[PDB]
Amino acid sequence: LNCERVWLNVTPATLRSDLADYGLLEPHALGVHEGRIHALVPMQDLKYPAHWQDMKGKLVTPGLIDCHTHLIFAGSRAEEFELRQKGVPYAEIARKGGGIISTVRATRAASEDQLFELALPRVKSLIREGVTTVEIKSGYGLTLEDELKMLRVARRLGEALPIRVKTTLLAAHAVPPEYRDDPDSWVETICQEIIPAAAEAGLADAVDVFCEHIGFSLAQTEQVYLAADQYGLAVKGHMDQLSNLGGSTLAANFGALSVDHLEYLDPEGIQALAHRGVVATLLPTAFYFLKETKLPPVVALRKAGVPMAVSSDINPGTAPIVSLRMAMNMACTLFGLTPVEAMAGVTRHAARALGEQEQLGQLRVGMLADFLVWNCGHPAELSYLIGVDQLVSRVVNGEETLH
Ligand SMILES: [Fe+3]
Repeated sequence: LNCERVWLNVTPATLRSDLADYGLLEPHALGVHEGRIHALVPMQDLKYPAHWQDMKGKLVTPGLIDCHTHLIFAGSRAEEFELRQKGVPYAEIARKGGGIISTVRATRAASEDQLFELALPRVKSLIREGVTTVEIKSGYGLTLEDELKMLRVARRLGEALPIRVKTTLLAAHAVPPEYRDDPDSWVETICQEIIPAAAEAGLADAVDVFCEHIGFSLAQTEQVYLAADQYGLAVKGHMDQLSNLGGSTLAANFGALSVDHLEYLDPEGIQALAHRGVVATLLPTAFYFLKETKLPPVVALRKAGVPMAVSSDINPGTAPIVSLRMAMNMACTLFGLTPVEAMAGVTRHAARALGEQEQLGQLRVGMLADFLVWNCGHPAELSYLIGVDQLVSRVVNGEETLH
């Protein structure tokens, strides 16, 4: 079996695009070579070495992927939240510094080393849940130096821990205080300085925008995308979360990897996404914490065949929950997804959302060897039972990482 590492007797939920549901197969032997799945052979065709690990029929799935997080940040909005729960009017909270700006001030003030130290434990929670690839965004700096410093912390995390990290420049998350009366000059700084400096330093894998009434207009959004294109950077966007400005269609035209939130996505946007092969990313935890009532158009997205990814949206003000599995559970409960859709949402579709559809998310020969051996019987459990370590083996790039 011409490869150096082999797992015997694994029951694979391949999650192959061409196989129904979970793509579950009879017991197999999984061999890896040079960080890639080198062979998948039915145990019945075999009858070890000795360093060949026998999983004794335990379930194996591709590593989990959560394609939309803001897990890098400093400060705490817990007290602000408490003031709100107590009845203190939002206006009062705001004038004293509450809101996203609060996170921005804390993050700007925090040193690169501090942000790294603050992010370590957050990533560790995802790791033990089975997350092998995580996407992390900037957007809490709102200055060239602070945006790039966040991207660097993200790069550091990937080097320091056994996990793949995709970085996303999200400088247009909000208009910084210094540009309050000049929203349009902030856009130019992004296009002519921040994106360029980020690209030159190889710090951004993609560019993202918060297209919203309390964010950036469709026009301002188009500006960024144009700049990202010039430096050969992939794009994506935060859209239709609170309102529909037509951002989803625009993103689709630019060949956006994906569009996130989608609470207010319309029929035309859906057609666009389906045609351009854009991934629709559902962020149920944010929907929950914000007590939103307008549900994303899941039914229409399904009818149109638009793949839906599921992610945690870990962030200080909107989704303070560091768990991808909780998000899967909420996608099912709040959005009506099936456990199988949720699973595909954190593997196959999440991979595509990050432009890694050819390298991750499925147990196919030739793709990266990122998989997990669980102690639970069926993959449906991954969306059901939450908060319990259940990994027996976590392999990234062909290597055991659990120890
Ligand atoms: Fe987000």
